[PDB]
Amino acid sequence: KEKAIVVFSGGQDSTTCLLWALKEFEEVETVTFHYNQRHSQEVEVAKSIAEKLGVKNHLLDMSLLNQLAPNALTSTFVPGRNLVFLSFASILAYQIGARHIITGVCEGYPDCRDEFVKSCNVTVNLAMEKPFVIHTPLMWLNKAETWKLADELGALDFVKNNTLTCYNGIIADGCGECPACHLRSKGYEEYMVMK
Ligand SMILES: [Mg+2]
Ligand SMILES: [Zn+2]
Repeated sequence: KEKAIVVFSGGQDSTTCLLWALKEFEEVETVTFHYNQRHSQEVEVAKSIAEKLGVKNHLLDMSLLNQLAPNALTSTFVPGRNLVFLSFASILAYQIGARHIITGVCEGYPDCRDEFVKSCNVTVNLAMEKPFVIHTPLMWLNKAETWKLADELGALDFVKNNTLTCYNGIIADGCGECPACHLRSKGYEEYMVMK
């Protein structure tokens, strides 16, 4: 029960993490990363969803990161972009006075794997002489288990209706086409059968 910063995006996962963090700590603030798009539906939904439950939100533009993109160095993939996110989130946690850094990451990409988040935690700590603790509450949970959690927090429906998962700005049960939707839906259904 101290101060916590949640890397928030408004998706099923970061939202569940926030709800989670809200019950674990006294103070909880959020951070949303955008690539120069205060107007994006994702950044907006997130700000909405944040309001809905107190918690200050901080926006951060990470478009400078795109300098490292292949095209800019003369493909749009930039490796270890999660290193930077957690790096920044921890610089922020420092200023804002939080010791805890919640994130929805969960092993795919090497910088989403559990050992990387651990090495990263050590690094930020040495970088700033602060006992920072990075929490990855969804690390060993699958989609259906992520719903299961939300539900154990009593926010199943909140999450179901407000978060943005679809790859087309369509809130909740988006297009019902894209991967995201299928994965989110199959997870939901899988959790319902294990009712
Ligand atoms: Mg998310
Ligand atoms: Zn979709």
